[PDB]
Amino acid sequence: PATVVAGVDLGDAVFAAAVRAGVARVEQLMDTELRQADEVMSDSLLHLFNAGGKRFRPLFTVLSAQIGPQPDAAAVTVAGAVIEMIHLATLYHDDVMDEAQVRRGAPSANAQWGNNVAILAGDYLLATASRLVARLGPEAVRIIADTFAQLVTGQMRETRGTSEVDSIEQYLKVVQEKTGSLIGAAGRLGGMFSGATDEQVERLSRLGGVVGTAFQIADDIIDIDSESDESLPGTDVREGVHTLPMLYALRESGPDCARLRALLNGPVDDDAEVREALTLLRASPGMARAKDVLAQYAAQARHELALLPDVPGRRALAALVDYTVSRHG
Amino acid sequence: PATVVAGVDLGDAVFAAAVRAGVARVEQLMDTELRQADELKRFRPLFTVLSAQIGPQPDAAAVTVAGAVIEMIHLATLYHDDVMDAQWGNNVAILAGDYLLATASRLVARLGPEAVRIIADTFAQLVTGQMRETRGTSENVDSIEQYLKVVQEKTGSLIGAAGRLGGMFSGATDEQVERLSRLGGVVGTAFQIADDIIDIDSESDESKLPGTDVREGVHTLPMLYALRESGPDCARLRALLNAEVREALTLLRASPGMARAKDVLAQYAAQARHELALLPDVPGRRALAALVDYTVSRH
Ligand SMILES: [Mg+2]
Ligand SMILES: [Mg+2]
Ligand SMILES: [Mg+2]
Repeated sequence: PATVVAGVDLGDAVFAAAVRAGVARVEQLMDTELRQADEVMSDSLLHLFNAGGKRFRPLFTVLSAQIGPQPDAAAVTVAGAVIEMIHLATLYHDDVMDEAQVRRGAPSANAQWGNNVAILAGDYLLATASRLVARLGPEAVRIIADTFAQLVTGQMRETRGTSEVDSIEQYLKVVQEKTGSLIGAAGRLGGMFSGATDEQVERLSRLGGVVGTAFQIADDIIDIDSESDESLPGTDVREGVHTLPMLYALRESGPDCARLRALLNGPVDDDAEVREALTLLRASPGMARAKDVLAQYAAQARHELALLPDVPGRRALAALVDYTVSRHG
Repeated sequence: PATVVAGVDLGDAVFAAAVRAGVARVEQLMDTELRQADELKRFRPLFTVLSAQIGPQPDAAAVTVAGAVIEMIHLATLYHDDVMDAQWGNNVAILAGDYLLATASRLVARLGPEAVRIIADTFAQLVTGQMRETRGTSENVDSIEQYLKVVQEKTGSLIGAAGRLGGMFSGATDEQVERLSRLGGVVGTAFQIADDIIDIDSESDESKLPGTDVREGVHTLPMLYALRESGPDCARLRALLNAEVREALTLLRASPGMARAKDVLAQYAAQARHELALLPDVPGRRALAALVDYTVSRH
């Protein structure tokens, strides 16, 4: 609709084309950078890249930089590419870990080329992003390495808990680490290199981590009560991963919670069990307690973004937060 | 023995001791840095610290940081190749490798953006070597030229970086940094050609199980040379190279292609020693000399 850029309606086509141009420049950079790789990477490298992505983080970086005097600064496009490359790397690695066959509506990188070619593809994304971020200076470099480290402890935290745990507190530490910090960094990078005041930078950075925690939580609710609008439904069920709505549903009481407690104990290979467990979780009070927490996070973000200056980028960010909790995929 | 550090005999028990401290500082930094998330023979550490012997400040903290970053990237690639195509272990391969890259990312961030560009490139080269390898195997194709490119990328490139970073951060001159970098490039190439040669002559008590490259069908230099031969037992080895596999080895070790592979390891040795001769006449150049020899003559 030309007022929508990357799933988000921005109200105006003049403004949306400016943001679209910025998101388009983040993508030209990745397309340039990846395409320059040795012949032997090009299949796996562009696989997830060719097939569409939500483009959420390039948007968030671009929308954050709109809080600045030079939102179109070239260093913002660079920082916009670093963020999305790291995120792409983790999709290659996640899809091998979750043994996922399908990603972004296409064959997942590993279902196409096998686990090792997938792992390496992600590695090469990490190198490329490392090289890109060094262009932005010592502090940008420190930011992205702190964020990448904190991302991985999130992934490790999640894995440690599944192998043993069911702890809301720990889950909230996971989603903040494995998703929030990267968008936290993207907000901090777009504030920085668009020229926003130190305060706005901190405010945009705070905002990205909250938006990132929210976005992951909506992704875990979508995994349970969506039906093939995500990108395969109920993956958390099958992998025995216990996200927020399952965790609450297990703290529940009654015959339903009883069944779930035995179903969600470890992985599920039976298809007709996932259908039953998806029905149970979809109906549980646990799922509505988790929609609440989601809305609570949305409110922390809209509060954070309500103390940003009244500029079009503050409205645009507000629609992004709303999109983040209201979308269905 | 007292004069041996990380497998290389440096002739001098006193120099080997100073080198060991450098290697153990690296080992200790890998310990303090890897310890907590919510709480995994040291050739590349050793190569870093010997490079830095050419510089004025061999013991610089930056040198120790670079040694750790190198070996962490090294290990991360080891974990990642233990991913096979059971999920519990695969997950531990990927994350352990990813936690090592994250921690290297943090450490190199302290070494600064030029040290970030260097490490980023060599990992990209490193990963490229692995793809070439992994994908040269799937096609069953057998070029010496893809294999030589493989080892320069997969193995030679990270030791190149070890010499360059040991060079810069010991305070070596610009010419010396690039010379160390060219050095580690050939040393890592040859080190890998020796690894592949070893896989066919070694035994388990004297190493890993032999012929694991044969089992996976990874065709290394002695193989690629041996497949080009024309003898009575060639076709037998042509077919065998897709526990009977113990018969491919015994064909491989008495092959003239194997001795060809050893000639080339030597030609890489000569190249590395010429790089060495162009360095200052200091004890560290001697130590590097002993490393080059150990690189091409172990088992
Ligand atoms: Mg659009
Ligand atoms: Mg996506
Ligand atoms: Mg709790």
